[PDB]
Amino acid sequence: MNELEGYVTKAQSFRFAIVVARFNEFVTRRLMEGALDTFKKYSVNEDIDVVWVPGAYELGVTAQALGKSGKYHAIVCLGAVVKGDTSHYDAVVNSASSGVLSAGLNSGVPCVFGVLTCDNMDQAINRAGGKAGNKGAESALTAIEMASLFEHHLK
Amino acid sequence: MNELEGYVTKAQSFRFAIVVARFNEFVTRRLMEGALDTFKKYSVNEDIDVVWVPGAYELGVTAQALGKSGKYHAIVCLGAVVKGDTSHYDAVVNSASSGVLSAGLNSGVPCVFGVLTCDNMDQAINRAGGKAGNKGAESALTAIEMASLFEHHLK
Amino acid sequence: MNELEGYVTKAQSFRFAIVVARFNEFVTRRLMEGALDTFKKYSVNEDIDVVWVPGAYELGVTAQALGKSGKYHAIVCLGAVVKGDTSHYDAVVNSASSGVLSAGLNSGVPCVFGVLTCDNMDQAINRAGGKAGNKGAESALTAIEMASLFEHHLK
Amino acid sequence: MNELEGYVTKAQSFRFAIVVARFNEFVTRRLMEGALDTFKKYSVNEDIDVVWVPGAYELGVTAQALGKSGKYHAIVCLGAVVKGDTSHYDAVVNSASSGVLSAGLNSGVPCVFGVLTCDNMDQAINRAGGKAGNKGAESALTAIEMASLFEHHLK
Amino acid sequence: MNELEGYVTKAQSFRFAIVVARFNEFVTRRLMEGALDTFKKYSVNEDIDVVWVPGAYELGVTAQALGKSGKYHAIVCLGAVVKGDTSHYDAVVNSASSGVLSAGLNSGVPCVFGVLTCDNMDQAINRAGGKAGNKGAESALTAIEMASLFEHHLK
Amino acid sequence: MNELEGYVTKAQSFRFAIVVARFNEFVTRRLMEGALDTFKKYSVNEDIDVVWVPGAYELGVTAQALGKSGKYHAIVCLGAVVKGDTSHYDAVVNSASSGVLSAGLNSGVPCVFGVLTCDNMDQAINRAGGKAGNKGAESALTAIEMASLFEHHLK
Amino acid sequence: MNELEGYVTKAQSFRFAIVVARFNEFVTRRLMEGALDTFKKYSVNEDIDVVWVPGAYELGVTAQALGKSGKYHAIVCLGAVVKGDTSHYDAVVNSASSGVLSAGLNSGVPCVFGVLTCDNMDQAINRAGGKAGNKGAESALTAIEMASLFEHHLK
Ligand SMILES: O=Nc1c(NC[C@H](O)[C@H](O)[C@H](O)CO)[nH]c(=O)[nH]c1=O
Ligand SMILES: O=Nc1c(NC[C@H](O)[C@H](O)[C@H](O)CO)[nH]c(=O)[nH]c1=O
Ligand SMILES: O=Nc1c(NC[C@H](O)[C@H](O)[C@H](O)CO)[nH]c(=O)[nH]c1=O
Ligand SMILES: O=Nc1c(NC[C@H](O)[C@H](O)[C@H](O)CO)[nH]c(=O)[nH]c1=O
Ligand SMILES: O=Nc1c(NC[C@H](O)[C@H](O)[C@H](O)CO)[nH]c(=O)[nH]c1=O
Ligand SMILES: O=Nc1c(NC[C@H](O)[C@H](O)[C@H](O)CO)[nH]c(=O)[nH]c1=O
Ligand SMILES: O=Nc1c(NC[C@H](O)[C@H](O)[C@H](O)CO)[nH]c(=O)[nH]c1=O
Repeated sequence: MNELEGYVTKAQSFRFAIVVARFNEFVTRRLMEGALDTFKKYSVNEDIDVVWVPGAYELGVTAQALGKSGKYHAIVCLGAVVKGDTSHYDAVVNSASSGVLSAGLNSGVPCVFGVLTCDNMDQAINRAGGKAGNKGAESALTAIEMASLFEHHLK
Repeated sequence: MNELEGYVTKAQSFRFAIVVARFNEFVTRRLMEGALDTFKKYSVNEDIDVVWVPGAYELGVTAQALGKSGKYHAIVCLGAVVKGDTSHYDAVVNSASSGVLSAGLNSGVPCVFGVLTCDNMDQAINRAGGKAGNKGAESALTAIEMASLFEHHLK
Repeated sequence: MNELEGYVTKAQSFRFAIVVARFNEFVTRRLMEGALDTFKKYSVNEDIDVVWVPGAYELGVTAQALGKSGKYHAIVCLGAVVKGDTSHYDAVVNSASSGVLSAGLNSGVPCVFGVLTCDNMDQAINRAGGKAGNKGAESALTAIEMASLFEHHLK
Repeated sequence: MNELEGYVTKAQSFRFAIVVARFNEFVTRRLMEGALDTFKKYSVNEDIDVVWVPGAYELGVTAQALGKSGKYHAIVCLGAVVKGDTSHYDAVVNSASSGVLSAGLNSGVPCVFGVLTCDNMDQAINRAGGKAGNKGAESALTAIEMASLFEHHLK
Repeated sequence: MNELEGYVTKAQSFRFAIVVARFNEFVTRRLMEGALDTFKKYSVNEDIDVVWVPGAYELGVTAQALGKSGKYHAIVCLGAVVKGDTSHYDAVVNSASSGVLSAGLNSGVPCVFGVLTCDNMDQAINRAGGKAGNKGAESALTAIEMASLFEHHLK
Repeated sequence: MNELEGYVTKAQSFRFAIVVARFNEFVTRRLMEGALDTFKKYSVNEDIDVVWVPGAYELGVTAQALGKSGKYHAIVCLGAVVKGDTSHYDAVVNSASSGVLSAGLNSGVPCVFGVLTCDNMDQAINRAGGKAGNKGAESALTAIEMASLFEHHLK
Repeated sequence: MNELEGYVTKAQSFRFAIVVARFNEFVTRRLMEGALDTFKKYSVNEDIDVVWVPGAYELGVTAQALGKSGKYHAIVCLGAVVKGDTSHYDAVVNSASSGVLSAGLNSGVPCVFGVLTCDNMDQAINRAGGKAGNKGAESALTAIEMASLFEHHLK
């Protein structure tokens, strides 16, 4: 019993990267803006890199890279894939999810899965600062905590 | 806040490869033609390699190879698997998707998932230059952006 | 058989103007932001003029003017008229459409009809960077192509 | 990116004309009174000309004239055609709309389409200062903005 | 009673231009190919100019231009606008139609309205060389006849 | 644009291996016989190794091995898992699919997924030389093409 | 435009007080524990006073007092009133709400309304650290922000 929890207060010193898919920009832009804001709100400053990728599928390798560059402590990946029609949804969703996972694992760097996978657009709108909160921001906050966790727990 | 976005304008200098499955040729051919056209339309010239594989399943390794050959900056994989009957659809779809993912990750080279996974043929027709746009073309464009992103962001 | 197509690559040298209606701002703002972004994304730079008009009806004359000023090569008109209730929808929609048409014809300058005419707000949201893409951006891109077409084909 | 927007504050110096159809006077009178009031409310003073025409159909030429007289900077046309029975509604509605459009285009002078085209009387009542606001006033305001836009943007 | 009919046999000597919208390319390409083929099939040779415009809306001015260039005897405009969802369909369809009309009238040069306006994609597929024939080809043939008519009837 | 396609004609010189699961032998036997036949039909001769494994699950490692033995150019895996009752179907199906995938990737050797995943026995019967063709044969043909592709494209 | 926002980072220096109603302890306890934790989590330290009152009704005066004591910068009030049966729910709910409001206003000290007013117990459970987050924690965080806001904005 020794609660090794991350610290949300010791931000500023860290370096983060946001990776966002342009798809469903209407939401993602917001999502991102949210994450961004949260960072600053949490005193962090090293002017976080935001990498734009066209689609959620992309998140995987992109994070992969950024992670392996050892330049950041945590990368948060944002995207939104609304269940529009076909299983294509699934396809992407899986790849997206899987990718981010693999990235984090392989890089040994926390990669935050801040991608919406709701059915209809509306639900999404809510996760992007609606009555459902803002995944973007949450993700950022998480990025912080994780990073911090890593340099406090380390082992 | 330093928007590291790819460049669609600085094409020409790059080397790409398209990998297409012959299955559902009626659509794939189109799909490919689209990607191809887009490349040229975007001033790129190194006469892109188009690799034909019989089925979407194949995409995985094929890309895998091309990717590891270090010869291309981005490989776009095209295919179309229409929900014809059985879970076979799923089987393929997953493998297809997973493969392309793995390829991109392992190769560290962007592999574009330009494969249709609609239910009926008609929906597909639409993604192949119908009122739903043209995934082929979109994929190409994406290939570009990703490649470019990699040599601008790099780290 | 001599494919006289426009060029999306030779942007920068051209001068464009966006005309947007404030009505349904929630969408139009986005729409516009999209077109704008696309311009820059396509290396164009002469800091495009954005003209705000209260309603889509206005587009007509406004474009008319800008067009006749011979200052721009293509003007893109953005607006969104959602089928809220009465035939008023039609009224506007027609006038809007007709206006933009007339403008283009009379001015001999491509005036892009980038105005949404969906029924419900939601559909619109989708055309403004949702799973339906972004008409704004599309329109911009088109503006480019058309302008370019005109100085390559000319006759 | 140079937001060329009109100015609602620099009114007074301008000259406007309202053209109203006597038909459905119960509403139009109001409508007009609204536009009028708004003008004064917006410090404008050159005692705006209000031209009465029996029916909305008339708006066309009447505006046409006023516009070509070069005396006004913007003419706002008011009328209300409630879907009472037959396609006559359409007939008028179209002509009305079309007319105002043509006027504006031909005259190069902003002609505001401040004519209601609701189905039932009640809906109209609402657009004439009901819970739906007041088209008349809106129209006036718009007239202002358009005029102003023209002498600030001009080209 | 003096049947002034055009001649489909005296082609070759004439100069034509095809204008096609990229939208719904899947069909338009075909449509065009059809028109093209027909021309050659009808011994015509001056290697017809094919002008690509992104959307049917564009047809108007584009034709307008080509027509006024006095270089061609007849311009055939191809496009296809499938009733996908909203009245947007109408908007476009009208503008498209109207444009081509205006062009022909203003230019005094026959502009063939070879644009499909079916509801579903499938119907279109049929007009593009299906059991419904090929509008593209038909349009070409018509272009010929009209041109010829003009130089035989003239007055 | 340089179509790097495999060759079905240059077979004979290559070495292949078929791996078949005994489960649902009634179909698999056929399936295999089909693949086999096709090979010979395509002039190949090095008397292809056929490896029997009890169940489709097994395919994975088995192929894995054969692949890594570097002895063959392509291994085709055959099996059939009919949706008899429980998710067990899925379990197997996934493992089967995944296995073959992994094999191909890890070995860098094309491993053909020639395993049926239909619901009822009958559908299968059809894929095994019924009105649905013969997956076995198709798979063989594919094995060929892939192998060939690898030594023609290589890089 | 000068965004006067509170600071979540500059906590520690402040003094807060939590007031919780014992009713529905099963939830409130949690609720409180949450708020508490958050405080610490946000580096605050002056060992926050937690005042227990039997029912939500009490919150009013209790806060009233604490607020007027000028000892704390923000008091967060926690409670939960589940719509068990009668309008009694309302009665309490109103008084509770109203009280906290009045307190905040009269004291000029931010009093956070961290009281659940869901219908069934279950919904509550969710707000108390379930998939609905934790109102308690949120309230604390807010307390912080408000306090901070007051000493940064002040006027
Ligand atoms: O398609 N739907 C979506 C999408 N595109 C798929 C993918 O990300 C990619 O761009 C190309 O498929 C191949 O690389 N991307 C999203 O972020 N959300 C979606 O809902
Ligand atoms: O079967 N349907 C499809 C398909 N074939 C499956 C697979 O790609 C492969 O060729 C062999 O199964 C063994 O590897 N490939 C597609 O691209 N789309 C389909 O809709
Ligand atoms: O009224 N609805 C709409 C609207 N106003 C009508 C018109 O554009 C104009 O502003 C004045 O009518 C004078 O003509 N403008 C829109 O862009 N969308 C609508 O949905
Ligand atoms: O008829 N109904 C209407 C009407 N009259 C039609 C028209 O303007 C004209 O007076 C004569 O048709 C011939 O010029 N005018 C309206 O403003 N609203 C109506 O509801
Ligand atoms: O939107 N739907 C369609 C479309 N786009 C509209 C237009 O052609 C144009 O490109 C811009 O609107 C403004 O210039 N064009 C079509 O050929 N079919 C459609 O079904
Ligand atoms: O159970 N049904 C099936 C099956 N058995 C499962 C598996 O292949 C394996 O033999 C053992 O599970 C673990 O090695 N194998 C098939 O080829 N088809 C089936 O339809
Ligand atoms: O009674 N129900 C509730 C309650 N007690 C009522 C009230 O707070 C008070 O204690 C006395 O009524 C009068 O002072 N307090 C709650 O947090 N939830 C309830 O659902």
